[PDB]
Amino acid sequence: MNIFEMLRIDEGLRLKIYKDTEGYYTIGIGHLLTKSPSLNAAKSELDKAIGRNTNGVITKDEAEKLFNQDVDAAVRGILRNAKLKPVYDSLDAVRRAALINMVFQMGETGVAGFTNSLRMLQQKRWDEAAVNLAKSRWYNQTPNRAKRVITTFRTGTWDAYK
Ligand SMILES: [Cl-]
Ligand SMILES: [Cl-]
Repeated sequence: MNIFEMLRIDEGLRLKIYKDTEGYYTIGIGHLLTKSPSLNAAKSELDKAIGRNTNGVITKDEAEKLFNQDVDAAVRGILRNAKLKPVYDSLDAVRRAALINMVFQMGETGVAGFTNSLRMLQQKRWDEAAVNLAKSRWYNQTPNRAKRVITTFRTGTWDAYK
């Protein structure tokens, strides 16, 4: 298992514009297009992202290409973030995947807001961090995905995904 396969399980793949769990216009492998309510503002962003007139539909390749950029951006955002970097550096390879996952879903800013959990992860207090992470809108809104991520942090294995 690796970050790509992990995120592909959590986000799925859709080749036509869809709405995410929060109601936003998305496409491919969890690629957020816009927070705007307009399907037209969504199609525009999409065409801008792909470099062609897409009429709201893309190919598998196009999806995977967006996905590669997004994982890359996720990692680079963590490494450029003063709050995130130290956490990431302190973690083992599996747990690093767990943090990238959170970043991919919620953005650097949001994750960076989990101050207390971050401090617990850095200290390697797994059980305590898992408990703190669960007290969040995140866990309440997407409980199955949150539990999988949380279990990855607690355990340091890919069990939740196997
Ligand atoms: Cl983009
Ligand atoms: Cl969920």
